[PDB]
Amino acid sequence: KVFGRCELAAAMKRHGLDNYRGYSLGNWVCAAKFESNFNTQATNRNTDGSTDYGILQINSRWWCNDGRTPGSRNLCNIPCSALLSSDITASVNCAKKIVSDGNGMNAWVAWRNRCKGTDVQAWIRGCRL
Ligand SMILES: [Cl-]
Ligand code: NA
Repeated sequence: KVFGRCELAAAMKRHGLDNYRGYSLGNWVCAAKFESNFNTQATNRNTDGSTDYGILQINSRWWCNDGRTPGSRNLCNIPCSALLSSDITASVNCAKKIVSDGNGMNAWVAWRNRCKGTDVQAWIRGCRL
């Protein structure tokens, strides 16, 4: 599913991400934009052999099981394919664990390089939330 910007903002708000660990909604929308282009089916292979899955590009090195990432963890206790659903519940719940790990949203390289320090409120401008 390719979400609209405001549609995804509404879903992320409903699932409790607005100001989760102090990150406003705009941070999450900005992150999804530059990770996945708001596409739940997005997958990308990392150099280390792991893969990133879904709207927030969650990595099989640590968070999910995709059956092909040796010596990795599954800290969200889910198959990576759950992260490609039209329903973002699994992505959001796993994201909450990630952002709680100690590094906050720096875990998402696209967030650190493209969203951090910017006017992220722009990502939810116009949206009925
Ligand atoms: Cl933090
Ligand atoms: Na894994």
